[PDB]
Amino acid sequence: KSFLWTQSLRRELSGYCSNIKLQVVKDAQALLHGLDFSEVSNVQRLMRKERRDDNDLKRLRDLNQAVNNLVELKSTQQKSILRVGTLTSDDLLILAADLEKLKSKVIRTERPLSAGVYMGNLSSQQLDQRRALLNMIGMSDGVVRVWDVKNAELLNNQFGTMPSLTLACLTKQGQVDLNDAVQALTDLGLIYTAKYPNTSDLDRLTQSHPILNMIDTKSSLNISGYNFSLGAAVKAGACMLDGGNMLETIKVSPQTMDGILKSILKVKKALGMFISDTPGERNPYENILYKICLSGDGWPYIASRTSITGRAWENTVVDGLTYSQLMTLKDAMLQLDPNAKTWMDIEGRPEDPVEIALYQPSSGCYIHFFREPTDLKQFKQDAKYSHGIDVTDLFATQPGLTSAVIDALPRNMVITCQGSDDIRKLLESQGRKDIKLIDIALSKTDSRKYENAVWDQYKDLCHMHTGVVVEKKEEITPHCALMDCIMFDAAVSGGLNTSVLRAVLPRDMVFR
Amino acid sequence: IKSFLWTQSLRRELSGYCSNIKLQVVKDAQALLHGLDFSEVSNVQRLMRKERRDDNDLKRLRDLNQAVNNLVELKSTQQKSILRVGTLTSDDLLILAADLEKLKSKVIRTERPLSAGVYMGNLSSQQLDQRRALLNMIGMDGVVRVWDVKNAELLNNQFGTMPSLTLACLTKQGQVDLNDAVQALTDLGLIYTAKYPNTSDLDRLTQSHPILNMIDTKKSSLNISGYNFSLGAAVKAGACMLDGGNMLETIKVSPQTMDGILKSILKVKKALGMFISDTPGERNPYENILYKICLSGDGWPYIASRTSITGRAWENTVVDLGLTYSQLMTLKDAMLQLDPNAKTWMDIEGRPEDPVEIALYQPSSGCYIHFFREPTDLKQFKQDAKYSHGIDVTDLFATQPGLTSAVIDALPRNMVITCQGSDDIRKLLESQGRKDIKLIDIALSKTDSRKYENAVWDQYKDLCHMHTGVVVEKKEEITPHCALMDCIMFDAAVSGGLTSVLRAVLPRDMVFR
Amino acid sequence: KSFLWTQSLRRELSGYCSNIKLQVVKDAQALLHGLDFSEVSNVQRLMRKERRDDNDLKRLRDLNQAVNNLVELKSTQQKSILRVGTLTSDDLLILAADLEKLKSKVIRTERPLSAGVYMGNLSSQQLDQRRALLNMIGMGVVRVWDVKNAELLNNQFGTMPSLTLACLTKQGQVDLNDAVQALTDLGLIYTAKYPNTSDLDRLTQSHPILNMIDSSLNISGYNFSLGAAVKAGACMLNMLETIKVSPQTMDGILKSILKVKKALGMFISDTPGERNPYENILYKICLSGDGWPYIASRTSITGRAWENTVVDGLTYSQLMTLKDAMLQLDPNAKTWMDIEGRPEDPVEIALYQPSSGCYIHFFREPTDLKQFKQDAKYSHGIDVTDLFATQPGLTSAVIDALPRNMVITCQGSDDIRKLLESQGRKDIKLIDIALSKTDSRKYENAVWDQYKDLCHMHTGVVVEKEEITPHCALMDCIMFDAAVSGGLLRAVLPRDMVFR
Ligand SMILES: [Mn+2]
Ligand SMILES: [Mn+2]
Ligand SMILES: [Mn+2]
Ligand SMILES: [Zn+2]
Ligand SMILES: [Zn+2]
Ligand SMILES: [Zn+2]
Repeated sequence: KSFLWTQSLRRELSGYCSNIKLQVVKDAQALLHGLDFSEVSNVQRLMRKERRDDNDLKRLRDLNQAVNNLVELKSTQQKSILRVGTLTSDDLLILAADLEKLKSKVIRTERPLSAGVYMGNLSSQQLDQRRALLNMIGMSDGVVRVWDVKNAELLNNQFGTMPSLTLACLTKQGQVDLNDAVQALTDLGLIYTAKYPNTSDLDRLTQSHPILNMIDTKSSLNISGYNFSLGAAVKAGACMLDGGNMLETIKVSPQTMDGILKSILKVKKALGMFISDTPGERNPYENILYKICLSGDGWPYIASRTSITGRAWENTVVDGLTYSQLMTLKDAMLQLDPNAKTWMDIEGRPEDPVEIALYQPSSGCYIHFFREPTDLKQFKQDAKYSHGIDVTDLFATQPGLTSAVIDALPRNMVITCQGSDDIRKLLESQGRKDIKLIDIALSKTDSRKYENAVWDQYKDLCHMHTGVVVEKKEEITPHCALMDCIMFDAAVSGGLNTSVLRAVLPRDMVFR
Repeated sequence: IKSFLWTQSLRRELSGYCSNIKLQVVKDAQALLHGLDFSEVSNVQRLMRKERRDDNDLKRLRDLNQAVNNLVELKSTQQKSILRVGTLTSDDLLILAADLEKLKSKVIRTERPLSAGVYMGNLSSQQLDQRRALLNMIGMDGVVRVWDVKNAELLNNQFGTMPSLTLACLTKQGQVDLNDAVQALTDLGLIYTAKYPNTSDLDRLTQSHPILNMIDTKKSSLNISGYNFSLGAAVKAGACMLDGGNMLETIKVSPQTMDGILKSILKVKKALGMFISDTPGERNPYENILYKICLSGDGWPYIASRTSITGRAWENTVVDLGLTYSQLMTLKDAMLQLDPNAKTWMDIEGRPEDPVEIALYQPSSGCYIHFFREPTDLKQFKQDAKYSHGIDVTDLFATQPGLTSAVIDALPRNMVITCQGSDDIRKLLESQGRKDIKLIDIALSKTDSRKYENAVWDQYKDLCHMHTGVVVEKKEEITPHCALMDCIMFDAAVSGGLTSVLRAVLPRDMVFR
Repeated sequence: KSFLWTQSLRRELSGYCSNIKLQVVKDAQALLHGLDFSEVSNVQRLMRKERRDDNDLKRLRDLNQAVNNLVELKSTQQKSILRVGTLTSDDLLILAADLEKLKSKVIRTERPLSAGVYMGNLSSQQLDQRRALLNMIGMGVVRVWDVKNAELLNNQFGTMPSLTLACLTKQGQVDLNDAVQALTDLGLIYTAKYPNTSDLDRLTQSHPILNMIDSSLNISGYNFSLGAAVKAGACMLNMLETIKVSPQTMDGILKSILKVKKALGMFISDTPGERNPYENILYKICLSGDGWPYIASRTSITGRAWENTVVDGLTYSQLMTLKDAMLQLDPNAKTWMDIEGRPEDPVEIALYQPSSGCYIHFFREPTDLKQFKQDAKYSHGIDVTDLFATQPGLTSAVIDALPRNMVITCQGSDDIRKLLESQGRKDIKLIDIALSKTDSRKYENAVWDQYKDLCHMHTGVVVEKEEITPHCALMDCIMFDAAVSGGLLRAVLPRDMVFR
């Protein structure tokens, strides 16, 4: 039982819990006196949209920043490095392992909302599986995406619930006294000390506490802090309580972060807690671990966190692809349209490639990754005459992607390329003889007509090409497998449009 | 805890018999508010605060209870049940028999000493320690008792808690609107779906619902009444506000449904290993559910008014299919009423090797032991019935066997016993291994021993119905000899006078089967 | 706290201490000249075995006797009866309770090394708990000593400075003086603190002989623990290790230890494992009224400290020891059970697991002396006065400790059912075997021939008239098992728990 994990965590983490009612009420009062509740209404309206764009995200960000301005309970940016001490060597191994798993669960739950899942021309079975994933992650051409934004990073930390905001939006939007809302939330917390409240429980509590009618009882996914979900209601009430060992009231500091994680691992081991291999709602451990590693200075469950940058696996670090990374990769490749024109290009010989890219012009999605060379001698000749990569810069990239990606490519996909023989040689070598190739056969001059246009528009998309490259001598622009795909397509189309491209692989995957 | 798991399992198993009676409880509470004199509710609370209560106190309570019963719709009706093989199997009935027999003993031991009393005088401090622990467990001339009353049977069923009463009382006595009371009790029942609500829960609920700091958190369910604001009363009343959660409080029992309810309970008892405990004190969920359902075949076992019902659960529900361990523990506890230091007379009918009737009588307090035994030598018994005791052997069939050895074993060490002719008594006591008891032989002349014979029978005839035979002396008819009347009358003779209500040490339902 | 206890003890006991360096060295010289070190090596190899048997134990005991023969610093068998005098009435009551706690803690630490702990088919939680225990005491049945007679393990494991010194020299192939200078430096550290791993590691840099040193549990005097090395270095120098006790000094030393215990709040633990300095000195002192309790050869002493020094239901300590002895049972194995006496008034109870050969056997006083008499003449032949000697409360405590959902075999399940019911153990299922009387007692003579010495409680002539062999609950289990098997032991309970 998730609730048992929760009660176990409460018992063990009791000493880090605090009475915070006055603080939360105080912040709720600053919202009531300072915030525009018609903008709260407006962000509720945007979150009701099936498809939301950059203008929508900005209205959410600005509102989140107005709230963060008004409240005192906020987490501040704080990177944590965990070293052997209070945490043992083996504790550290457990944590790094579970952080890796949590990252896959979280990416697979949340990234599709922005990256998208192709839902067009596919088999009955592919659609059924994709639909299953879409439904489990709260998602309701042919690509389905909720957020169409230019920088998906701006979605980070913008959707947390906070007790002060919940209490203020109940008071103002439900049109009742603060005290009325605080007592109903109290009455609801008292329940949570004993069980996870359900619909039935809500219905009875609403009898005596009509304010609680605002609360939707029927997930925590694809929502915001402005929504009246059961989780946000139950969270706010856990704060209304004199004592109770509520996990929600925990405050973390650099002094207490290791001791709290140590206590969590003690509950984990005792109870067989685990990070799920499956997308969706967080279980109580995935939830605590995520919230704590986001910042070692704040209130993990209840503070304004909308000004925090980075993800939990990035803000806290422990000092082939795994099963976890392969699932994440598999789900990222669902964005691809298997029927669409697809370019592929490589740098390196096919027998020893160090840069690989695939590009789908009509949608703009691309696959771009790297690989450390086997033959160092041949690599240095290639660096000088072709690609200009410093091998030392490839040490930071993730291995095993080449097999994993090519293993994962769509059946009978049709790939277009300039280098046809080297592509075919590479795909044969990774056991993928079934993929049909189109050789485009551009002359050298024609192929590079749009080289400058392409670098001027897309230079930010690759930082790997640092070496001076020459042709027998005179300096030339280095060859980049991604730029090469894009410029070949421009050459074939007889022009290059202004267009945002969409990275299919998470950057967290290309690099380690 | 063990106990909440029993309650949850019982709730799930018995859902089909639970109902939505919020409407009907609130309505009865509305009728009390309209019709009941709450200054008398207040008077009965004052009586329940006293440490020693008497018959005029009892009459007030019974009179107020009849007033509540007159005004409410949720009452239980007098309804005897005989459980037979059918819905219940043959093995089921045997289990219910063994469990109603353990339940009888646990309940008597918790409740009986409140009226019958515990001697707390001149004893060893170890004896004082043990008895103290018992009185603590049950909410309790050197005797300690709560009810000093003529007929203790009048305390039966007068103390049960009722949700409508709790609701009406909080409201009128707490001077809040009924709505406030229901709402508070609702927010309390909700907790009860997941755990037993506690001091801390109620303390927190009180900030939000001031009407709840009426509940006296540090109060047992023992030695209390339906007019007391116990947590137990509130939790029960809160269970009824939900209209859901399969609360046992809402169960209705009828003649058509009793057997199936008992069958469900048994199913639960098997899966969890629920049991009737041998600890006097508060009732566990199984104990409580069995008691309440067996009280009556027609009504609402947990929540109706039960104050008009006569009899105990094991009398009202019966199974048609020497002392048990549970009877022996009841006896050992019953015997704590004796003052081991006080004048104590003894007399037997029947010869020492084959007694048929035994009495012990402490005249200072008025307590007595009186019981019977089947004769082994019937030729001699017949001789004794004609010339002494006039007892018909066939009337001894309904008496409990095994008490002779059990009572005599439980007599306190170094007791000093007085008798008329001490040879009879000595042989019987020694045969049981009690050479330690000293005897005084009083030696009254036959004429003097019987001076107050007519005056004893006049006062006390109701205490023994066993003597039915014409008894003669070589012939003239004479008054038959009773062990018990002989104790009283012999003491009268030594004392030069005989008026007083006596107390039986053994419950009747232990002397007879 | 530990070292402060030791230092406080150091101050009070100073007058009973002396310099014994010279004698320790002379005893070490007698070992170096007299002992076979290939056999020291042999017993070191035996100690590395996970499982040791009677053949190992005899090599250890033979080696201990050899060592004992060559040294002067030896304790001798000396029983002490403490009476009111130097020790007050209250002192005695304190020592009496503490010996009773020290006994539990010592047995619970040491007894599972031979008695064994079941580690087979159990729940996740039981396995977890049990491993914590095995871990604490240096340890499907896990056991280190598989021996016919566990009393032969008593006193065979003490560390002696003269042996530590003699072994370092000979096996570390250094000059005797080099071991002495090294041990002395350890000993100097020890005047101010318990040396730890970094102290030893720093000293090893300049006395390489100290690279020989690797808890005080499940080791012998032939082992190079830090503890034995510390002890040895303490005699090279107010050290406790140097105390000598005599029948004259016994009482006053005890009184002195009481004074420190009072001022410091020293206690005997309820934790199996290493002895704290108080448990340690109370143990070592009470073993014998004639010797050097920390440092002498103790290997010829018989008895345990609580047996060698006496003060002139179950206790909380006994209950603890009981719960732990019961772990030897295999809850899954065929288990027989049988009682003598009525189910409501039993006087003898047995349980027996034929596969491993463990049994549970104890007695209880009757409540009903009249009925007891009929049973004695016709069934058990027990004299009620022989029961005064036995320990009360075990019926409750043992049945409460039986593993949940056990499967018990018995002949006539009717009486076992009543006893178990009465003790609230409804969950135990019974197999009734239903053997006819004659078939039941076919192996009666063969069971008593093998097993007579296991029960001495049946003294009375029993009749059915003619003479018959009295009925014993243990013997019945065994012979009933035999009849079912068509053909024909370890005590689960400590004998000093079955009798008082
Ligand atoms: Mn290229
Ligand atoms: Mn008479
Ligand atoms: Mn037998
Ligand atoms: Zn590139
Ligand atoms: Zn009579
Ligand atoms: Zn025997």
